[PDB]
Amino acid sequence: HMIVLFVDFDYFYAQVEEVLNPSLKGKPVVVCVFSGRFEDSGAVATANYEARKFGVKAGIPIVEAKKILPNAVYLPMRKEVYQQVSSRIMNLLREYSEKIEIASIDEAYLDISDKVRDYREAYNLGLEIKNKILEKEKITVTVGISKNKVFAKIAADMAKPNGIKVIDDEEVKRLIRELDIADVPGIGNITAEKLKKLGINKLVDTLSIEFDKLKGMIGEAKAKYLISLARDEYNEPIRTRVRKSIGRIVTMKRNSRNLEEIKPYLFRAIEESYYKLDKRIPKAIHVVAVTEDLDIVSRGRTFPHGISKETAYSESVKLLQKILEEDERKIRRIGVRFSKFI
DNA sequence: GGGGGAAGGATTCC
DNA sequence: CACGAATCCTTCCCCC
Ligand SMILES: Nc1nc2c(ncn2[C@H]2C[C@H](O)[C@@H](COP(=O)(O)OP(=O)(O)OP(=O)(O)O)O2)c(=O)[nH]1
Ligand SMILES: [Ca+2]
Ligand SMILES: [Ca+2]
Ligand SMILES: [Ca+2]
Ligand SMILES: [Ca+2]
Repeated sequence: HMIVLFVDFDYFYAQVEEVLNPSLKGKPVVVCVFSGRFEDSGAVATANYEARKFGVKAGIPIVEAKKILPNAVYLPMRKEVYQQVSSRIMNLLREYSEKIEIASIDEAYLDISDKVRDYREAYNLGLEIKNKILEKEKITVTVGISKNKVFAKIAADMAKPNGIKVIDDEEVKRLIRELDIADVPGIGNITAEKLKKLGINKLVDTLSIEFDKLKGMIGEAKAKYLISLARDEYNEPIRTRVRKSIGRIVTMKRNSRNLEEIKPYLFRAIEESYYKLDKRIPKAIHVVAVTEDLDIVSRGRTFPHGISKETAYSESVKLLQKILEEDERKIRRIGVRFSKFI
């Protein structure tokens, strides 16, 4: 069958910051996203393991991080930089297999089925790849290897950080019955709970439930997905993913429902969005708002043609107005998203 | 009954 | 509650 090798870069953003300023190694490093509402308002994008040991991780408020680690190194997120480093590493991987799926800024899958035979050679190829990336970009990564993408990923999670692991056909059979359903990619907290209310704590448990009831609880796609995995039949092909949308969203100094007060933020979002679009022309635009109670509302429109900067501006305000008149809540974050590229 | 789209929301965290 | 992008779901709507 198919042999998949998954690469996931270790504590990536923070590690890139270490590569660019080596003295940082050994010290707790936290990459922050400062919202500008107040001094250290915002959240953590990621932290290195020195910092994670004490509970400082992605998603917690920067303020909470500083209470725990007042003397750690706090850096503003520099996405562009991390993206360029990522691209280079992806190019190196692209040399080990043409069948590659760049799943995100820091992970990719390679179909090495006709590149090696048996897991042994696969394992050796993983070490070659780890060594090559460490040598070329001084970045440590974790390799996951199995028969399909979901398990290759799971193997990497199990080997984090700077590890490599193979989950052979026998171990998969074991995991299908031993693994906590919540540790399965695609199963967030909302799905974990529904599956719990169904008596489904492991993958195998999805086989002892009437499909119709499963489908009714979590949806058909997710249901067929889990059953497929449980039947040891999951086998999605590794394929090139293409960017389908580009957008920007900013946090406003203060929460507001005032149009003239919100426009500047919206227009700044549009400007960045367009620059990032580069030479892409979208036919669809969506105005996205995050309300005072962290809920997310959006309004959009598809055009029978490409959207120009002027159009985007004009339309953005109409969609923003539609949002204000339709949701009595104050707006905290405002932005845009362009999709359906020509 | 059913295709095809579009819109807005749900969920994931890749 | 203290920060970008993909996929899937429900609800409409138009119409063969
Ligand atoms: N802004 C923001 N960025 C995130 C968040 N989560 C992840 N990222 C970014 C920065 C992370 O370094 C990068 C890769 O995510 P990972 O889940 O693989 O974590 P990282 O690679 O940081 O740690 P790891 O060694 O894989 O456990 O994506 C988040 O919650 N907010
Ligand atoms: Ca990673
Ligand atoms: Ca990752
Ligand atoms: Ca989970
Ligand atoms: Ca994550």
